[PDB]
Amino acid sequence: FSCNVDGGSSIGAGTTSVYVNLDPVIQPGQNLVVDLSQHISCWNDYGGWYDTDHINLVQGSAFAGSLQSYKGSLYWNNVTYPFPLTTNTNVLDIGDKTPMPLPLKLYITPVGVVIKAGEVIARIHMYKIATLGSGNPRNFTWNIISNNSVVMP
Ligand SMILES: CC(=O)N[C@H]1[C@H](Oc2ccccc2-c2cccc(C(=O)O)c2)O[C@H](CO)[C@H](O)[C@@H]1O
Repeated sequence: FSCNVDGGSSIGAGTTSVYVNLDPVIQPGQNLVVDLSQHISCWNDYGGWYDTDHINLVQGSAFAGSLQSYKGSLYWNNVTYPFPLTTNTNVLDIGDKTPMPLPLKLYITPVGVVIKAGEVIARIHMYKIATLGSGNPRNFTWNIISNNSVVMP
């Protein structure tokens, strides 16, 4: 099982930065939408649904400290959860070689410069396990980072 960000190099595990464009100006209590399907894609390294991969997002995934007061929601594979995640999400199953954009969207409600360019706004923990043998479990963390400043007069 592997993933990439913006069509980049393969990722087997670990923490990866995910840069996203945010609305440069928002008024309280305006809502920000972050479509991560436009950045993160994953695939089965064998294909043919031989050793199918099973992916879910993990309890504890949340906004990044400085934004710990923010309210939000996390859409994942046909279900919309409250964010930060208080439970593990449903399982998405991957068995094709062709990259699958993650069906993943983050809805943010903030509670001058609100968010800094280069600032981690959220950390999404993703868990993988396959079908054959032990399934070779692996952990991914997607550090969502803003490409631009977000202000709020
Ligand atoms: C061990 C291991 O991950 N098995 C995976 C297997 O991983 C690979 C298969 C072929 C080439 C490379 C990898 C690969 C990718 C990333 C990390 C590692 C690693 O060493 O941990 C291996 O892929 C299968 C279907 O995708 C299952 O996920 C199975 O559990």
